[PDB]
Amino acid sequence: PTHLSVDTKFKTEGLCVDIPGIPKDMTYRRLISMMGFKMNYQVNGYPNMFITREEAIRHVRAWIGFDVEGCHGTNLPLQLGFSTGVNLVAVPTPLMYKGLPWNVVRIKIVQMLSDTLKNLSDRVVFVLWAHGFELTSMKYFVKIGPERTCCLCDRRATCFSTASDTYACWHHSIGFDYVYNPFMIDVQQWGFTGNLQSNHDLYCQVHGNAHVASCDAIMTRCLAVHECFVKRVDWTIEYPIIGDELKINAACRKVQHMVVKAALLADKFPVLHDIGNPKAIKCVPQADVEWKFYDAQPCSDKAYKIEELFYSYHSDKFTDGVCLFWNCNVDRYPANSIVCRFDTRVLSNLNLPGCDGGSLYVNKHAFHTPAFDKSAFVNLKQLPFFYYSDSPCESHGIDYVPLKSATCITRCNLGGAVCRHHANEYRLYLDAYNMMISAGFSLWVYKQFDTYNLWNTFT
Ligand SMILES: CN(C)c1ccc(CNn2cnnc2)cc1
Ligand SMILES: [Zn+2]
Ligand SMILES: [Zn+2]
Ligand SMILES: [Zn+2]
Repeated sequence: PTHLSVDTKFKTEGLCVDIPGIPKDMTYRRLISMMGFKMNYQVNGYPNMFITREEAIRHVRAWIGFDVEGCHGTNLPLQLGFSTGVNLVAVPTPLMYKGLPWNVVRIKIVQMLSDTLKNLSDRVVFVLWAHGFELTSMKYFVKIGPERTCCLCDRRATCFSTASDTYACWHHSIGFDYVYNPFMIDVQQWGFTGNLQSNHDLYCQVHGNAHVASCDAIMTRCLAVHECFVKRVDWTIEYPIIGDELKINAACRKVQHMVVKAALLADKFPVLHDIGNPKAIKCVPQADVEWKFYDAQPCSDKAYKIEELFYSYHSDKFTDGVCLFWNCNVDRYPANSIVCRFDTRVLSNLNLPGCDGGSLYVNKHAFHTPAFDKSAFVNLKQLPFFYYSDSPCESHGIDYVPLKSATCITRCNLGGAVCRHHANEYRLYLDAYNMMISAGFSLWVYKQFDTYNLWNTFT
């Protein structure tokens, strides 16, 4: 049991307003045939256009919400809406395009999907709240057949061109007119009462209903993300490497060690309360401090309330020493904190739009993160960049230009001239730091933090 059986039943009640008289008894096999597609008894990697919820979750980067609204059914124009915010009008003869025939609409669909997905996924998954017109419009821009490879590379084929009779992936599809072997899932099969807007609005106030197809496409994908990543969580699902995952993760570990080590040296806290991941390890193993751990899994719905994490009777005195919240999202951080908080607004191939202002951050595992909120940090300040090292000044073992920097906190810089080793380490640390920041992470610290206190740790 890996793929969705074509003989599985499909509930058709949501389809009967656009398609009156539709049989109540229906399989995916008969639905696909009714959509104008012929599977021809083929064992060539594409057993069904539709996929399971488990397969959709594994391919969350490929999700594109899709909706079709009747403008006036082969006689009338159709408004095609996508979760990218695009609306196209197809004439049978928040971006809103005027009515055009299918032969040009399909070229725009291929360009839009290719630009959106080339750096995210090897496929497209159309996320539907199926009412009928969207299923019957697929024959006008989709072609199916055996699984194929790109004509210019080793990636799987996602597009087809009638002009050249060739196949291409999302990276090599310029000028292609058909979406090839797309996947789809109908959210209405999951068991819901009431319409799309009433189910979506139970969990999200950020997406409105301006009565255009793209608004429904956006709400559909949002509801699907809430169901699969907010109310249900699975950290055992692995996602492929598509960008700077390894560098970002290594940079995060370097920055955490640096910041925590310097905070402990500068203010000499007798105790550190490490709140977050139940699998956390001491990020500064040689620090003198009393290290105490408190378990909290990553919150995927609303940020934790500091009153619930800390109160209801542990050192109990979280006010003693310092609190470390490394990706532990809370409503309001205490004044004595060191914080790393992911900024959900960041634009990247790792960060996908999420539910109710939140974002789905996908880096090895998928983490739905509650919306970034500047008021969470009212008791803290932004942590400034700095590099600290007490390691000996010795090169060992890439040409040089001497480093001059007020933020290189080393014995050599205190003594007037940065050594080659600390200049190389400073530049590598600045690169790791910039990588973590640009990935979306933000760093905050207690207001008394001052790197001027680190210079006397060299005596
Ligand atoms: C912030 N913008 C412009 C952005 C980011 C990611 C994606 C891809 N994932 N998606 C979301 N909704 N449909 C597809 C699309 C747009
Ligand atoms: Zn290719
Ligand atoms: Zn929403
Ligand atoms: Zn040095």
